[PDB]
Amino acid sequence: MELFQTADWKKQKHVPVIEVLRAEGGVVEVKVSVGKEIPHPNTTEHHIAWIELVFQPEGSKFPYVVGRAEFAAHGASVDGPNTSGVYTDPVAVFAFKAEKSGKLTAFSYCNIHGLWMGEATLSLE
Amino acid sequence: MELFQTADWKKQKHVPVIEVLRAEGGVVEVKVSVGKEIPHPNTTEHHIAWIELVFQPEGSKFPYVVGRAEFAAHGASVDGPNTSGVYTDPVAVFAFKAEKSGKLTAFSYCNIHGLWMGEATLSLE
Amino acid sequence: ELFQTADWKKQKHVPVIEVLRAEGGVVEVKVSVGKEIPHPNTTEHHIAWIELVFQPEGSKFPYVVGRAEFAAHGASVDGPNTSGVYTDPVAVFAFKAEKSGKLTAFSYCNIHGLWMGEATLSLE
Amino acid sequence: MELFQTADWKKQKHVPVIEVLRAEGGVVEVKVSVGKEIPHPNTTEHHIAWIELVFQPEGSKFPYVVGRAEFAAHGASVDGPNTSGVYTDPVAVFAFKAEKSGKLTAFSYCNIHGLWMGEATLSLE
Ligand SMILES: [Fe+3]
Ligand SMILES: [Fe+3]
Ligand SMILES: [Fe+3]
Ligand SMILES: [Fe+3]
Repeated sequence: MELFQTADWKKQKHVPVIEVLRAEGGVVEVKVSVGKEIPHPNTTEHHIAWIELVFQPEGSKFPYVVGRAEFAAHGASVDGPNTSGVYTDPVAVFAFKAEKSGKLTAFSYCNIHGLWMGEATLSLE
Repeated sequence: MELFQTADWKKQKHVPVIEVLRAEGGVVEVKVSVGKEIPHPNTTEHHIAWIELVFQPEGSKFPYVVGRAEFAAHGASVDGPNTSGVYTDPVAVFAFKAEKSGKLTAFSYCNIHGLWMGEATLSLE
Repeated sequence: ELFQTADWKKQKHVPVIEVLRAEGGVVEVKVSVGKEIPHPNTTEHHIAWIELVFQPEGSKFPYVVGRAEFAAHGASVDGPNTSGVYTDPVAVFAFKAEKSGKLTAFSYCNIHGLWMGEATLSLE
Repeated sequence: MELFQTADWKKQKHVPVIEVLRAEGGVVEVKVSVGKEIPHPNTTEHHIAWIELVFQPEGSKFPYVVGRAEFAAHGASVDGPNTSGVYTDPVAVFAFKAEKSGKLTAFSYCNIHGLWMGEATLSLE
């Protein structure tokens, strides 16, 4: 009974996609988004709420949470749902220092379609 | 008396700095960071824990939280403080649909130096 | 100012701070929005979070104690207000304090902006 | 494997413990804590950062996040680690409405001992 669903991100729009933008000299930038190939809805009633990034350096006994991004605006206003003109898209950039290569894991949440995860390898050298 | 401290970011390394990077297809990309000009420490004992971004479109009576970024790694491990080699930089990028100009406000928190605020204008026309 | 501190005629948004206990520095604080008169909780209108800050009397800086997010507002694949799961905007923060001082709570309504409440923590 | 470690909370104090305080007239209150019977340390260098509660109603294909509590103070101050006098206990109370019984899952995080989970049944009637 696994809560964190996984799939091919080219076929399933809910999967968080991890992209290593740079990993030069211990300086790391990692972009994570939901709906890269197929866009996910972002309305007052249906949206991605957050992405969390976890990094486990090779040989490390435990993983470390790198950070978490909340996407809080989804068009709600006093004029009703989907009227504010403000919608936060589910994409986040995490910049961090690291001394070793390791494993990246991302988790994301859709308010109606449950929890999701994805993985990538971080190579420094 | 205010909880939220403000200052010249050229002199003070705590003020969150707001940078509007791009605006295409109805989406705006806003980078927020602490320590852009003068790096704030990131140790187990002393670090920026999060940044939160708020946007109030012109003509809107209320502001909207766009999002929040937590910076969760600060070097802690079973081997002691500042030993994990993983340190999350206090920088975030928020992408959000916006249709109007208005005011951006960013809040940030240092675990020992209290709460901070920065402001900028989003100009769409 | 972004942080509103006074309620309207019919709608209460100001976070209410209650010190449940405080013996020997072992402290429990309940923060709520709309405990007497409920604030709406729908997909379209809800309190999203409460954050509690504490500044001990001698401290130059305040500390965040904690933050509670209220994440369920009834949305499901069957549509809004069909999940039957709705998180009330109430939190209990338990913490150690060695000194008296000032409590500040912040909260956010997704359509009614940002709010601030204040109370004193007295240990003796 | 899985990033979320589990165990008998009586033997492993990292495991989040779910206590259903009430579950009567649609009205549910649930206490979740780490270190219920055996306290987990709370120091600047080593502490529980957050707990997240998840609920999946019987017959619901997807789980829902009920809420998330962050425990942000760990004694840090301008005078050094473990000097502030302010430490947030990793205990949270989630009050929520439910229409059906189901499965509660809690997630928690220790800054040095990785990610943890616990489970409990919610019976309404
Ligand atoms: Fe979805
Ligand atoms: Fe600082
Ligand atoms: Fe409201
Ligand atoms: Fe631990």
